[PDB]
Amino acid sequence: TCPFYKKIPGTGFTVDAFQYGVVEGCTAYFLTHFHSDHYAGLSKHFTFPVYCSEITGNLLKNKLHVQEQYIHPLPLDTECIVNGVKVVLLDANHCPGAVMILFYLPNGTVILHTGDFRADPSMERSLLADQKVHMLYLDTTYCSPEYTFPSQQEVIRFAINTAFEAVTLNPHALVVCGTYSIGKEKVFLAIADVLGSKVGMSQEKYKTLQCLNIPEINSLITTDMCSSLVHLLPMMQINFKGLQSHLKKCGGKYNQILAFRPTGWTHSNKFTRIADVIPQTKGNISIYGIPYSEHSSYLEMKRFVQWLKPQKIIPTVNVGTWKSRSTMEKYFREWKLEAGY
Ligand code: NI
Repeated sequence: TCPFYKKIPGTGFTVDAFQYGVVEGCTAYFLTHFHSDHYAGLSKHFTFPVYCSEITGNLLKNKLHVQEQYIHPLPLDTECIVNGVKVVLLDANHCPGAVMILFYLPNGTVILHTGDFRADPSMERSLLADQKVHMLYLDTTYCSPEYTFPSQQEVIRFAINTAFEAVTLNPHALVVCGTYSIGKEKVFLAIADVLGSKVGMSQEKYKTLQCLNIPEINSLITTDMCSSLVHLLPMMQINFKGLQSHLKKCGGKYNQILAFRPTGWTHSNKFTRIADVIPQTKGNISIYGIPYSEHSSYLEMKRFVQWLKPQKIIPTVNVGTWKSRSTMEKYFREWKLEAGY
């Protein structure tokens, strides 16, 4: 059944709740972003109102074929009324089109649902600064102190410097980048920019990127693989067998592959700096796992919550085990006692 952490009290609303059939009492279904664990269940047969960003609504129309009449896109940073309730969508610093949602309940309670987010100090100057938030529905993906990772900027600097050096030493090297969802487009776009290439990809993935309102996108991507020396492949193909096979397909244009897997966290983060990352190599193929995150680190999450000072926190991630739920509740109490709210 629909879990309680997907329901907004005092409303008929649900968030990211499309796989339970008709949720009894739901008048509006919000979708925070276009990732499959969140949209699971939507299709051309859905006939209830879906509220979302403009970019998420482009993907629902073009990739899932949801009918236009049920897609209700809202502008960001704008007070809107939905079924009698004031709401605001805020940028979540996750993937393209991802939002956080502020609900202003008729009784005076204010609720923030973060969706999936990577907390940032810039959020402390949005419309969130303007009133008190009583309840926080929080993306707790990396809510443990072992989860450190570098800034997105540091990781892209590493990637650009590594690719540029490799291709300048060997003009016959191909760069490959893995993907299995939207998000992390900076990785492949920044590498193609330094190399003076467009990124080549499948027709399905090009269609997906043409929904994202990225500026000058027609100048950066292509379905012509032959004209490109940065290829995007399914994350599943980023291994020695898959990459050897791909290299055969390129008809002797290339004699070396340098590949990137933009993982979330990996336990080499506890020991190793970004400066010191090394690849796995077999023959003329090298694979780099780079810690490019679109979720909060522990410290980023802690700073946001100690700034916001909510009265009640409802985790939305890692809620399936008692040991995880108890650990998270212990951190929330520490943060509150340290900061004095
Ligand atoms: Ni997500």
